[PDB]
Amino acid sequence: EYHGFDAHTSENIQNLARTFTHDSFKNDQLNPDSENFNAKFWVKNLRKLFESDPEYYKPSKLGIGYRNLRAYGVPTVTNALWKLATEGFRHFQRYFDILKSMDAIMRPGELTVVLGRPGAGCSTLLKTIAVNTYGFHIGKESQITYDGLSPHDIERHYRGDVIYSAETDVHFPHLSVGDTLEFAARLRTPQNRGEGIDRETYAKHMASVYMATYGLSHTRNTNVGNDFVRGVSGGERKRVSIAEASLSGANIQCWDNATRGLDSATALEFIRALKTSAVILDTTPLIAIYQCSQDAYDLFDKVVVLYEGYQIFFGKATKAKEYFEKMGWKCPQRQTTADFLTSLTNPAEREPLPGYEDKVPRTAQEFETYWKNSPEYAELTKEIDEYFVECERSPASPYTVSFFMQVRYGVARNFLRMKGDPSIPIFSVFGQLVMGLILSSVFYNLSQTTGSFYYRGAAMFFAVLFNAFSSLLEIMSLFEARPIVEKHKKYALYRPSADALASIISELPVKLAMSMSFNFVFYFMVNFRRNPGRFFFYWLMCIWCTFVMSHLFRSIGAVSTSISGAMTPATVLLLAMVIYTGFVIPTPSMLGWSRWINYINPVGYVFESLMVNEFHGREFQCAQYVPSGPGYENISRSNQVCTAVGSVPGNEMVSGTNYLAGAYQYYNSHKWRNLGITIGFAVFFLAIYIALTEFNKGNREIFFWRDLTYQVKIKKEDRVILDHVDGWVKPGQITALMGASGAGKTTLLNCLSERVTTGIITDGERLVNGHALDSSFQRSIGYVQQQDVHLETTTVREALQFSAYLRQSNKISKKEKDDYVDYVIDLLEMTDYADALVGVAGEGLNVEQRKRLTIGVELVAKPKLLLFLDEPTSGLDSQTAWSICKLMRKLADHGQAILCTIHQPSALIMAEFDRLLFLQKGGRTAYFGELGENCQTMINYFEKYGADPCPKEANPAEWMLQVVGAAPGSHAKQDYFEVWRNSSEYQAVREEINRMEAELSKLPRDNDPEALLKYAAPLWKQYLLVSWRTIVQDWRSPGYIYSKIFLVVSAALFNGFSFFKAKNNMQGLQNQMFSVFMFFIPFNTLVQQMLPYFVKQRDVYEVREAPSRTFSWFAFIAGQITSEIPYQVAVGTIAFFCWYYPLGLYNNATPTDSVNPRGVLMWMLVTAFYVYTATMGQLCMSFSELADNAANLATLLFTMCLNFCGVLAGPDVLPGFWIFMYRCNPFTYLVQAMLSTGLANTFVKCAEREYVSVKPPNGESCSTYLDPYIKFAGGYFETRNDGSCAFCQMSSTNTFLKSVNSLYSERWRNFGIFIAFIAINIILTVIFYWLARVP
Ligand SMILES: CCCCC/C=C/C/C=C/C/C=C/C/C=C/CCCC(=O)OC[C@H](COP(=O)(O)O[C@H]1[C@H](O)[C@H](O)[C@H](OP(=O)(O)O)[C@@H](OP(=O)(O)O)[C@@H]1O)OC(=O)CCCCCCCCCCCCCCCCC
Ligand SMILES: OC(Cn1cncn1)(Cn1cncn1)c1ccc(F)cc1F
Repeated sequence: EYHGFDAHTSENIQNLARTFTHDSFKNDQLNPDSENFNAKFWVKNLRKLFESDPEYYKPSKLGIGYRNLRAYGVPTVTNALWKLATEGFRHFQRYFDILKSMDAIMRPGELTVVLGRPGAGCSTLLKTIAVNTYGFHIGKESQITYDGLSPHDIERHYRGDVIYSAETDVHFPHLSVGDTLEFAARLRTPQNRGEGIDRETYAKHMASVYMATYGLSHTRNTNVGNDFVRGVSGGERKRVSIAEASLSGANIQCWDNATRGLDSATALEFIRALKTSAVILDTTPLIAIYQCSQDAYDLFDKVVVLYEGYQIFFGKATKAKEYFEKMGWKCPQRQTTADFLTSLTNPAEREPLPGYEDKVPRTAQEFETYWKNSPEYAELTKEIDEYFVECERSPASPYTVSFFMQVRYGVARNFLRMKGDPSIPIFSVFGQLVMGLILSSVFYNLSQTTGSFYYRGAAMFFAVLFNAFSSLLEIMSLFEARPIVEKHKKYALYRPSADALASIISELPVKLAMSMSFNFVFYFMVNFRRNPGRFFFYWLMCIWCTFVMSHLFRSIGAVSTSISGAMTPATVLLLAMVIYTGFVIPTPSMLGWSRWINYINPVGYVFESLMVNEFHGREFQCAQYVPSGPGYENISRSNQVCTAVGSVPGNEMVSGTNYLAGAYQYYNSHKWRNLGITIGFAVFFLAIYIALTEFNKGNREIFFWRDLTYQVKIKKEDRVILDHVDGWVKPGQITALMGASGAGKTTLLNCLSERVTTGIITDGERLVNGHALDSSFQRSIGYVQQQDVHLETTTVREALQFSAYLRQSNKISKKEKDDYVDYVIDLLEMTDYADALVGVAGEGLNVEQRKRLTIGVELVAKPKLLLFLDEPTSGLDSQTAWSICKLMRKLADHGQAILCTIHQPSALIMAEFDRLLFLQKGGRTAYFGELGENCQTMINYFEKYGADPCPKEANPAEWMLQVVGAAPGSHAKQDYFEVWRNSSEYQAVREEINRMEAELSKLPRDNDPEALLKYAAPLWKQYLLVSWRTIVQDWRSPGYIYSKIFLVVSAALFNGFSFFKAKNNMQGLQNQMFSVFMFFIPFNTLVQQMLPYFVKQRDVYEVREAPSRTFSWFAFIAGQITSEIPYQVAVGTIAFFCWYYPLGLYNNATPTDSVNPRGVLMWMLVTAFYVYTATMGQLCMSFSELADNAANLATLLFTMCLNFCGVLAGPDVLPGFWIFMYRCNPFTYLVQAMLSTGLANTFVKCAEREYVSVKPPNGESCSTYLDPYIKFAGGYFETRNDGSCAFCQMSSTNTFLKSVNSLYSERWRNFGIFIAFIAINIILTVIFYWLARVP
């Protein structure tokens, strides 16, 4: 373990120094070989000497002195708009004091502790000391100095010497401790003149020395880890944070609750590390702690006590107790001094001494007045004034290395991070390769005739898209590494711009690999121009396109906070760019209001360049001459003409240049200009991204058990976890259950309540009044978990009412349930915040309120037998733990039987329990019985069986733990299990259990048939309640429904008004088909938005509501499925109204007088599409754990469905292999139904550019020459007054609809098929969730 720089640590440092000085080999106190060499002096000298000393003033230590310091500071979805308007009006155009006058001085090498109750201003004080005043202001009368410097000097020039870090250890999970510390050592090492010593080896030696100092040498080559990623222990992560902070050159270090959620054995090591840093490296550590042990308190040098923002004492930690006792306060026996000082601000505690009850401060003002009047304050003020006088009498860039060095080190660290977790690049490259192969399969081997003119247009449109979004997932790397970048900026290590540049540079190999793997396959599987130069130009254009898109995505993400948050507004922009690339709406078809968008579209130029490269200067063999068929068997080719935009009469080949000029209006003079435009766009977006990164940042029945033995299978070997345990509980008694780490107290608690998912019971038996456990036991107990798992939107009253309704017997009327909920609220003292939203931990109920709500949720269910509590007091400050203990005592007084597991309690807390069950290592009970007054009886047990007498001022818990040798460094005289087995107290317990079993059995039973039911409420009631709760939670979510509405409305309006009043020419029909195709894009964003709110509900249900048997899994999954339907239906209605009418599709129904039926069918189709989106998202999420994986799988399946939906290529051109994917596609039928409903049964009028000139034979007219063909195939013609006929190949939209395999007579059937698919999804969900999650 860590014992704070013992002799062997000095030996290790001496060996390291010997190795370092021998490596560079190729006074007495600094020679590792010479005797009388002290590691402390070597470590101190390493930082200053053995490196060049810049002429700039750089302090090696800091201390802060200040006087007169004062700091002060100033919903559903319907009302969200009103709240936003009010907030904006407030933005357009009293004082609540936090910290009152304070005076203090902290010198280097002294560890300081800020004591006080929560909300007393300790965190604010430590923020002020660390020049972190953001969010409030300090008074102008306050005199603050840092060894003669100024707060603004520290803020701007000397940033990084003073650091603040409170509760979150932000590290890279997959980076080893050695690498993490080497990075800081390298970045903090000055360069200047490196002659005489290598910088790399010096940094390595410094990192190794600091690892040795903080006892982290054994953690080298081990991943730092995280709460999710496994790595070093939680107590080692804190020491890693300390080592990194001290290695970067921080002198003043402020921590708030950095030890929160740590056991005493590890909090003590944290304080020991802080003390070691203070004494060896002359740092100034300040810590704000709420649960401090006596051993930890013995390490503090100075203490500052805060009472509602008033500093009531500052001085040596060994004199606070005497000062406050002289004030007239009595310290209760067996109370740690830290707890005494903290409780001296609690009216419930803080009992005055006898005779001092009349003259003692009672309010914060009186305490402050006493402190000011005391001689200690006078001495402190004199010392601070002298320090100020001494300081008065006697670097633009806080960073150390140059920008190039910062970029280089960032690139190296990013490469190391990729090496540690190489899953993402490999997955991205393989996905790109596979999806490019699949996409090229449909476009395989495009022919050389004009029949490919469309497909060659589509392929090049989908190549660019594939290159555009290939780097979309890299944005994730921005969000993961953001907190670490902010921390290292606050440490004055490197700038955010340097990290951005390093991130851009590091993924260039990945970008190149993806580009090669996709383009090389695609350009050749899809038959494009085979010229090597053409391929290389295409590759260059794709490379520049992907650079532009990557920079744009990075710019968008630099000002975001979440993937869905960035995708909601960015989806509209990306859809607009995709639409105006130049293929969906060719330039001739673009409207006047939107022709400007194409000018500022970075992808339109790429598409134009690629199309020019492929088509210009190319001749395509004609595939279909318009006059042909049975009536035209032998005619001259002079009369015929090709069916293409640029076709020339009498020509057997069509030139690519004419087709490009006519259809798209692309020209070869723009082939290279577009490259320059794209390069300029890339540079502009890169500059914007860097600028944003730099700037935009910042109970009659009795339950007992006998001989309970419990074993589990570990490494294919049986292990005994519980060894013949026995005991009981009785109404009105609290039975603490304690033991060592390996005592298995938690295992005993879980096994008693039947919450263990493994193991078997061998010898024991659990009884209720002597009767075995029936099926009604699980519903006759309450269980309060350590963690508080509640929905963030439900109110306290609603949270209690849900449980009361779903867990109480049905015969009880709703009024009785509400009355009991009110009674429980009154009992637990929640009337003040009965209607308050639970909210998140940071904003909402505090820890005590959340724990009270957790207890109440179980109480309202009316447990009849027992109330298990899993560590109720753990993870709470002394006062909140005291309050919870008093609440438990009150509950016991009311007739409840309580059995609680207790971990590391204080003497006062332990004195409140009625009975104790103490477990040794291996589940062996050492003591079971009443602990008497002040734990006296328990003390009277061990002392009477050969144990050292308990100290008069020691905590009984710690003493009894160390008597049995459980505590580290403690020696047990003998195993106390055998002592307990034959002690005349085990005999009493056995006799009592036997008497209870023999006697209580005679009592008449209370056999209630409803008790023997798995769930209290019927299935339909559970389903209805769960669905309504989910609907309300979605409605009250802050910005979810509005996000969906905004995304859908914007996308639908843009799509509708891009094709506003679309004309029915030959190109207009294709444009409208691709409009329908693009109507489905918001699928991915909707799924991503919706999944997290399913994650939250699933977590809440499975963690707590599943074992409690509140409702069945079916009522959960069906409720989740039903919750989303109404919102999707409303969204689909809005989208249909925003898209159908702007396109003017109703005009296609006027000729046949079928406006209403077709409109109704289209509305149903759109709403069904949205419902299908929701069902598919839920299906893909059912069997997966993480939401990101479910979203990715849904996107992949949607892409596969869209590829083979019949738009890009019909079944005739699709390879026979993929035909099944064309039939099993839910989207083929949807697209066919939509197209047939919106386009069928109307006329077609060709545009001027689409008419093909036909020269009739000499001595013939247009009609007499073209009528037989018109009878064969549709179309019409016009006379151009020149002798030629302008022919249009299509006269009715039915021809195009048949070309796309869409029929107007099969719309309804198609619709039905789509509905079937929706049904399937739902069914699959209800099955998959059972297979993957239900146990
Ligand atoms: C960290 C960032 C990393 C980014 C990656 C870095 C990338 C840097 C690359 C720098 C390389 C720059 C090369 C520029 C030199 C162009 C010289 C041709 C200029 C020209 O102009 O060549 C026109 C004809 C086609 O022209 P065309 O068929 O469309 O029409 C004309 C005819 O070519 C004809 O020649 C007559 O014109 P000229 O006599 O030439 O003036 C007239 O004929 P007609 O009008 O009567 O038909 C017409 O103008 O190019 C052709 O064939 C094919 C010729 C190769 C096309 C580009 C070269 C390939 C790129 C290099 C490598 C690709 C990426 C590199 C690796 C990627 C990742 C590692
Ligand atoms: O990524 C695609 C293009 N694509 C890639 N392989 C096959 N088609 C598919 N896609 C992704 N989500 C939905 N469809 C795309 C990207 C953006 C876009 F606007 C359309 C579009 F088809």
